[PDB]
Amino acid sequence: APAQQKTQVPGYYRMALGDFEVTALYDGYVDLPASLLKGIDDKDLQSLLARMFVASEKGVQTAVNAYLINTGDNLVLIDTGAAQCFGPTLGVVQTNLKASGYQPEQVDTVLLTHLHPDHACGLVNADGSPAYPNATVEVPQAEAEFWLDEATMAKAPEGMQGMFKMARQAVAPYAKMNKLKPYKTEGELLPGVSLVASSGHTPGHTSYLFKSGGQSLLVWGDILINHAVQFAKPEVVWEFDVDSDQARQSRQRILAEAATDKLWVAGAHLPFPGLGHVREEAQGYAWVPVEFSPIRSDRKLAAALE
Amino acid sequence: APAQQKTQVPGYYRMALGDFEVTALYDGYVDLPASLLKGIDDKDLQSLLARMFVASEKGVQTAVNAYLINTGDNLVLIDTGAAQCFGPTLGVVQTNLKASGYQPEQVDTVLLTHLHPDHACGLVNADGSPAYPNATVEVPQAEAEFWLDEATMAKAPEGMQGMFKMARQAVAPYAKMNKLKPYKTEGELLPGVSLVASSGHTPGHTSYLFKSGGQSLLVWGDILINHAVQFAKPEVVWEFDVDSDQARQSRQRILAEAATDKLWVAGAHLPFPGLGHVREEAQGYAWVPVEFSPIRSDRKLAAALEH
Ligand SMILES: [Zn+2]
Ligand SMILES: [Zn+2]
Ligand SMILES: [Zn+2]
Ligand SMILES: [Zn+2]
Repeated sequence: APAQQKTQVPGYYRMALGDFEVTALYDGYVDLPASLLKGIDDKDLQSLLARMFVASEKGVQTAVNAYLINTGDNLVLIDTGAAQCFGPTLGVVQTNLKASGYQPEQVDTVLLTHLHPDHACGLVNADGSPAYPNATVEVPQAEAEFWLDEATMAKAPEGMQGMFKMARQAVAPYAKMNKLKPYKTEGELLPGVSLVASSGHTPGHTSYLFKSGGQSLLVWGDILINHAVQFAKPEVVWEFDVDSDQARQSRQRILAEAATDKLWVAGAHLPFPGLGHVREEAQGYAWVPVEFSPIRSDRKLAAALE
Repeated sequence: APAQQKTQVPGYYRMALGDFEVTALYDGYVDLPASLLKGIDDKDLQSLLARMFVASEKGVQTAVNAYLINTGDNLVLIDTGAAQCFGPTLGVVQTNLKASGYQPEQVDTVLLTHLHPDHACGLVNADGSPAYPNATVEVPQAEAEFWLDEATMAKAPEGMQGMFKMARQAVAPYAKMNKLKPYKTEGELLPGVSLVASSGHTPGHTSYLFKSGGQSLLVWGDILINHAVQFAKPEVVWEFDVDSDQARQSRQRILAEAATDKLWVAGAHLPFPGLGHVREEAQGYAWVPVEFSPIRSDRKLAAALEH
């Protein structure tokens, strides 16, 4: 037989949301120890992982996703992956953006759910230049007043200090060209996009709601880190939630609303493309991923059946 | 904003199975009516579809998948898609095989789960030439004795005879160059592949079990058509099962075995890439799709070195 090709399909996936075009972008993966980075029983944890056929031991392989949304008026990127801040298994968001047929120069707006390295570090090329040189970076103010504050980094423990530095470094090239905007709760950023506060995981963690043609998409950030356990058991928390209790409360609220409104979700650490719906179950919730499809423009003729 | 790109990512997806390289190939989709093709209450049906966020009305959009497995000894393609036999929403298997980095000339074996047009028509190019010119086509004997038999075709319902013609046309160019091989329930065809009989959907319907490095993949064909209802209720039948009773039994058996032995499944009408596992639920079963991942060579090397 001939040589095995090996290479994986590129990490982009296209979906229509009304008139908006969504392109999910894969940053890569990180192996995360199931151990702690948790809040429940070891027997229950392994049982929940096994039923989703998720290997732990060597860690739970976890996706990192970003979302590119073309509304017609704006080309907006929601989160940016990790570049090389978390090692060589990540940082492929910009290459998947290009593979998907876009150019980073076309991005006019970057929305950050929060300033963790796996969301912000992709803002910057390896050589220090801004990855999206024409974009304005919108960061939640609470998120900015936390990670970008000098004393706060100093009164912080060593194992957390690097994340402060990476945040400062991710955002710096945009601050220097006056392209950094910390925003407050008021004023809806772009036509068709509104804010959904979801603090806890970080102090200003924010989810973004896109609406077009009667359809809704919540690009929710890090509401949840492990789909196999935290949908069934939302009470389970993550070691690196800055405030795990508040993060838990945001998740419980967002989970309930998403389930009852039946809106689309785009989740940064849900299996790529990270697009789908939340369904309420007997005890907790379940994740229902999109089924792979070309864009159904022909079906878009619900428009003539009005 | 610039113009929207609109185009979808190519329909191929790579997975490792032991030393084997699996490439799932998308053929496209077909909208199938939820009704008619079923065996339970309308209301219960819509409820099962709705809990998986599947729209019926305008019909259930259904994927058609084929599977390319590089065993090291062989490049074997399991099923081939529909070509243009079912219209322009299908027939993309070969272009996806090319996007995945292979060329159709490299395929030495084509395994067919059954001779339905969405599985066998991809065998022939638009010009009439064989799509896989160097390949031997392996078809289960019971499948050939049914679909390729003239008398059987003659006495068959008007609505079915098109499938008979399509089957014959699909297999014709390979039969001409003596590259058409009907095989019996016995004999193993290639190293690493075993037979799992699963008749019912058609009389010779056959599922293929690939085994490497302690891991197993069942390229199962059409034992199941709608993931949202037939995992949870496998007794629900499909209108085009030639023998629906027998199809139920094969489905029940195959699901039970897949769940207990934790086989990977490659499923022709499951949402692309159609790769994943079957889990036992309180009522019936559930489909657990593979998570998108590059091949973990590091993990595979580590496992081999440790023991
Ligand atoms: Zn985070
Ligand atoms: Zn994150
Ligand atoms: Zn069939
Ligand atoms: Zn079929």
